[PDB]
Amino acid sequence: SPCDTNWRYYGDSCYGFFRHNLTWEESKQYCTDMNATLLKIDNRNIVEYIKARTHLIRWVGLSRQKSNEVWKWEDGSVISENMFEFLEDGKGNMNCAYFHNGKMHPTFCENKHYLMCERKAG
Repeated sequence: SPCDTNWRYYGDSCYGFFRHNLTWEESKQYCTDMNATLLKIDNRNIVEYIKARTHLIRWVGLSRQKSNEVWKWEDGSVISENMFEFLEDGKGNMNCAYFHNGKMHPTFCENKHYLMCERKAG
């Protein structure tokens, strides 16, 4: 495969799963330290791939800059309309999302969870 050891190739991306129990911001930093980014999930096929590759709660790259604002990926794009089916209930001041077993869940950014990162395949 085109991805380094501890990374997995799917579509056009390399995905890494890291059992570091960190806040969302700490997880962002962890990915940055590996020249990577928190995951973007932009279709059902990637939802299915990720849940087939991990069954622990892990942060993804979906967040809002402030309470009650729109949900965006790290690349600054708002979550696609098709992807709302995969975003579960939350409160207005839950501003970061994790992924677990096929669903994204809003929660408090200061909570600790494992993470995953993404790099473009080359």
